[PDB]
Amino acid sequence: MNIFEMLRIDEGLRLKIYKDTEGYYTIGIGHLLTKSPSLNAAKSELDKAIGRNTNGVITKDEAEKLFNQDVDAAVRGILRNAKLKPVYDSLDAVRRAALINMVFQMGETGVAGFTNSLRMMQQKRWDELAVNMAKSRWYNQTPNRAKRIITTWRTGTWDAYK
Ligand SMILES: [Cl-]
Ligand SMILES: [Cl-]
Repeated sequence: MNIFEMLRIDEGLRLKIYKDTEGYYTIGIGHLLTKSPSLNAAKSELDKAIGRNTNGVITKDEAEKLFNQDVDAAVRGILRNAKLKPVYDSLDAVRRAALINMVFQMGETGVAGFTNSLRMMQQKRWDELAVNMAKSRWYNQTPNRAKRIITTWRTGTWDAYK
């Protein structure tokens, strides 16, 4: 298992524009197009992202290209973030994937805000962390995914994904 396989499981793959769990226009493997309410606006973002007139549909290869770019941006994002980098550097390989996943989903800014959690991550207080992370809108809105991530943090294995 690796970061790509892990996010592919969490996000799924869709070739037509769709609304995420928060109602925003998305496509491919969890690629957010826009927060805006307008489909046309979303179709314009999509064309711009892909570089052609898509008509709201892309190919698997295009979805994977967006995914590659997205994962790379998440990692680089983490590494450039003052609050995130030190956390990431302190972790083992599986947990680094968990952090990447979270950042992919909620953005650098969202994760960087789990202040108390970040501290526990660094102190490697796994059990405390799992409890603290569950007290969040994030966990209440997408509990199954959050449980998978939390177990990952708690155990340091890919068991939740197997
Ligand atoms: Cl893009
Ligand atoms: Cl869920």
